[PDB]
Amino acid sequence: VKHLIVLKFKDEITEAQKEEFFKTYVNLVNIIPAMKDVYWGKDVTQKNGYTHIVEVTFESVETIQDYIIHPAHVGFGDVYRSFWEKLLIFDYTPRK
Amino acid sequence: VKHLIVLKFKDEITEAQKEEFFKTYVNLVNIIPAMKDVYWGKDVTQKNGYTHIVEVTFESVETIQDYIIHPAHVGFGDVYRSFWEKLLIFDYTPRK
Ligand SMILES: CCCCCc1cc(O)cc(O)c1C(=O)O
Ligand SMILES: CCCCCc1cc(O)cc(O)c1C(=O)O
Repeated sequence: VKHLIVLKFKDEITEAQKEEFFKTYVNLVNIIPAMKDVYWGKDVTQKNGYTHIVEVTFESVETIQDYIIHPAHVGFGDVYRSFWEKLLIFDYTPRK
Repeated sequence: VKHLIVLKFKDEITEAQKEEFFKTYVNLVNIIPAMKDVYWGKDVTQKNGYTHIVEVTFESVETIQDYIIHPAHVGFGDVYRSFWEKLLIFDYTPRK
């Protein structure tokens, strides 16, 4: 199952801060059992004002809750939630 | 590079139609050289009213244009564009 985050940063957040934000988020994989993998990226096309995408892999929808209530994720939010202006969350199983 | 589509269908579109829509879109990989891979899925969490996600792989941002102007993609849009109510498009390179 993929946990997909689409976000916009507040205008005051700097590039260095954004880098630190994603570095810290990626490193949660090592701390949170339920998180299997993380990739992120910045939209280059600007067709739509979301700018960044994060893809997180889980074994199942069930274990997403394990991540949600994990002190490390709660802690990540407690430190960084002032960074984002808007976000969208999706959970789905990629298929053909 | 990943070409990410987030969409909502119009209310009148049926499940069978949605299945046919994605089946046809997935099969474009065989027709359009620039398209390397496609996955799609339906959001189960409904936390946000986008419902579906499509992930398309390209070799580079440059070749996304090759896809955009390809008669098969233009043709796909010509047949199915009345199906969607809203969509968002992002192009990014997944990284850590
Ligand atoms: C890079 C964004 C990480 C935090 C994203 C987030 C924010 C929030 O306010 C509530 C959530 O359930 C989640 C999530 O499911 O991951
Ligand atoms: C499953 C949605 C396929 C069509 C998505 C689309 C719609 C549109 O109106 C303009 C576009 O440039 C694209 C695209 O880049 O793929």
